[PDB]
Amino acid sequence: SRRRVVITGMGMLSPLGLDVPSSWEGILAGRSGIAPIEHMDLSAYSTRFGGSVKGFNVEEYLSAKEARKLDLFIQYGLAASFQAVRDSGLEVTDANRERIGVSMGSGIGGLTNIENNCRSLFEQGPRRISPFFVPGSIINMVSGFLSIHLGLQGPNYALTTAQTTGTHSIGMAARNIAYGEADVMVAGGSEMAACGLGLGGFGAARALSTRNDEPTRASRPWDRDRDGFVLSDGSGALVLEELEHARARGARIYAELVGFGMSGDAFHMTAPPEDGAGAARCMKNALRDAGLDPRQVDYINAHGTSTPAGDIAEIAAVKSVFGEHAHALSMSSTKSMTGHLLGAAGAVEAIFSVLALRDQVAPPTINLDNPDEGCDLDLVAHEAKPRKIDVALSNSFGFGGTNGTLVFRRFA
Amino acid sequence: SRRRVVITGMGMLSPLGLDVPSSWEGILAGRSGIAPIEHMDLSAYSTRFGGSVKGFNVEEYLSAKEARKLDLFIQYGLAASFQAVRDSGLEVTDANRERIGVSMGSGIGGLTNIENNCRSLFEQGPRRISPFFVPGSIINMVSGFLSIHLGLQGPNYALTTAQTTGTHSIGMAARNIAYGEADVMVAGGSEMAACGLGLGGFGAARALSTRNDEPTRASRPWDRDRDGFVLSDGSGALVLEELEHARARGARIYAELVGFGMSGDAFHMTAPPEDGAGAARCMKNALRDAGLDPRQVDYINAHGTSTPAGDIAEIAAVKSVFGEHAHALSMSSTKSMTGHLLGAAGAVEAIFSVLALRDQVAPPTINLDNPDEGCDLDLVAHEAKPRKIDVALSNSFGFGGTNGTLVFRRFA
Ligand SMILES: COCC(=O)Nc1ccccc1
Ligand SMILES: COCC(=O)Nc1ccccc1
Repeated sequence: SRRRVVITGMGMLSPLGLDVPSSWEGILAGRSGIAPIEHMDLSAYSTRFGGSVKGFNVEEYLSAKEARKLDLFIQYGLAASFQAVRDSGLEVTDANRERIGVSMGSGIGGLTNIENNCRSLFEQGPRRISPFFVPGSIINMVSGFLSIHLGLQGPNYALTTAQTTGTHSIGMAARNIAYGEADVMVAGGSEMAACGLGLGGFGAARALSTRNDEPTRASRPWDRDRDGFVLSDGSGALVLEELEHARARGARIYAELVGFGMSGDAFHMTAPPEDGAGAARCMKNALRDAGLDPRQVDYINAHGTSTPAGDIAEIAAVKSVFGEHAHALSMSSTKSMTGHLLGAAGAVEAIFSVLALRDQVAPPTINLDNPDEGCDLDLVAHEAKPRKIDVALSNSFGFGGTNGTLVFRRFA
Repeated sequence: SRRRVVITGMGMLSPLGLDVPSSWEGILAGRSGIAPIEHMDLSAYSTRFGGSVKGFNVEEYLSAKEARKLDLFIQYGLAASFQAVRDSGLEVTDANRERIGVSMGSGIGGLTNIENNCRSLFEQGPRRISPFFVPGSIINMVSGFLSIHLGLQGPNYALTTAQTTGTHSIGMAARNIAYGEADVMVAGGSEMAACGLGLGGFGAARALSTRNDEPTRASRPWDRDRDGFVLSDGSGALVLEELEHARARGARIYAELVGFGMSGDAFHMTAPPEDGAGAARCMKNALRDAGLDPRQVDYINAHGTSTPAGDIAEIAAVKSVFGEHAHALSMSSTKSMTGHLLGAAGAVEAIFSVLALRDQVAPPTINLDNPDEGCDLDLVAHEAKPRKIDVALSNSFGFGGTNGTLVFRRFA
């Protein structure tokens, strides 16, 4: 047997805003957070735009001294974690601190501060490198720093499963609570890969939209004119909590995390299989974990990256899993608005899945002007769609063919 | 309900050998794998030596054409995983590939790859960045490439918890099996942070021994003259397996994995607390998990990194957990010989811990000439000690106050 897991706190930085309510307001209004990148010369790059976090003030969270030590991806993670802990109302004590852990991940982590330290290293050699360089750059430091600032003494770790990180972090945090290893986890991921190596690195694989003339139109999942994903920055954090623990302290509960699914495609390094066999197993695995028949799913937050091979794989996967129900469920890609936050994607997208339940509204897929061949599902093109949502899936399909699925349900 | 987990295979690259038996011969013979570094110019660096993998032949495992595209940390992880899977004698099939997962972790991952592409970006421009840069450098592609080559469709992920990564990777892989998400997991870690950024970053923090004139005497855990850790390279992989599934196929079983603990110090970003309180909480968690009397523990493979603060803290954690029994058990740091494989440290040390069980011998702590104030336990100074070992415990501690404990016992 098993303990039930509920969402009691949520926090976020996105290209749409500096917290959940402002980001969600963007999602439902079909607003784009995509813009040419400022403060960085991208002249020599085939992509010149993305989702940046706009107007971020780290000193709302940290002294300027402790922020100088930390890559932007750590800052962003800590912001979402702090938002989420505050949102939860949870009081940490000597009595419960050993039962409260953190699992915040990143796809690449401290790329920006690595890039800035290479400069120092080749020009001037090793003596300029900062003392805080290693601890200020490694992925596990969001979990490290948050545990120290808050006195969290419970399972302390970080996933890095590329674009699946946020989904795997939340999912395996849930498992820690379900199986009695913790009563509370702060879980999700953060990403800031908007640096020469990120844009350059993805640019070299021609994985990125090159639609420099219309950055708001670049992210157009399931549309025949899409030409790869948009690179976006930010963070999601949820406070996961055991149900009796949450009820006892009178917490506001958003939704129940009822299921977690993992799988491997075991196919290709970057490209899913045409038929989404992997994503289909992962989804089947998640619904079984939740004890739910596929018919009961109402909303799917797709991966929906706006890559040609990835979007079509997800359609195949859903038709396969849901058969006669695949047209009844609504499925949108919020990346149409936010772009791809990589290891943070599944975190912000689990929050969007939780709010979709709170507000009975399916977020739009904007720019879905001309569906491709076989993209005839309910993809919620252009505008939000109010509707019944008892169960919501969030999907993440990553490099290595690492799949993750979270199943949320209305709580009462 | 919770299923039992055994070790059916192991693999390794270490500074002492290109497999497990060749590494173990060096461990038992009290042999150092620390030497001046050859592959680069370290004259501008405060540390010019480490534990390199010597004579690694990647064409023993992969085509040169694929090897070229992958960072040494991925090559090291795949070689270790390949040895482990071959040693398990497991046959991957359509009947079982869905139940066979992989969790192989790293601290920093493709830092060499990141440094070279950094060199390409600044000296030439973004257009010179490898198309293979991202899939070839990110931490989760040991799990991804392994799954692609062997057809492993099970849970597919990677931890990055700095110097704890290997212990964490293995423990959580055993949770996957314990709770029935998988029947087999390939778990452990790989590290190749021996480049300008790694040696420089850790130098910047003054974390590294500077004993360039006697590199084999540098790593001296608990010795009064220790001046920091020795940076080393390699990989550890184990096949983790549900017990009945092991019995069902007549698998050779090296030992059983009975216990796993985690905790946060919640103390400092890089310094362990002087009393070892977080380490203590972790080992108690692990022992309760294993259903053990602390006095059953015969051998501890210590973190034993050869830093002033970390070493003293381990004694304090062990004396606090084990009381008067702390004097009867043998504790040793094989890092005295291998150096600190960082993210791979827990994986190779989990293997040493298992081989301590098979051969009934505690590996020595070499260079322990003058034990420090309070380091008055059986630290197996100088020479291997053949002795009764029914239970072995492996510790790892990391930046972020992140702790991991693995408990192995003999299986009949
Ligand atoms: C070395 O590659 C650069 C990069 O941005 N990598 C990544 C970032 C997030 C998710 C997956 C991969
Ligand atoms: C920028 O960091 C360089 C590095 O090697 N970091 C690390 C490697 C292994 C474990 C923990 C940290």
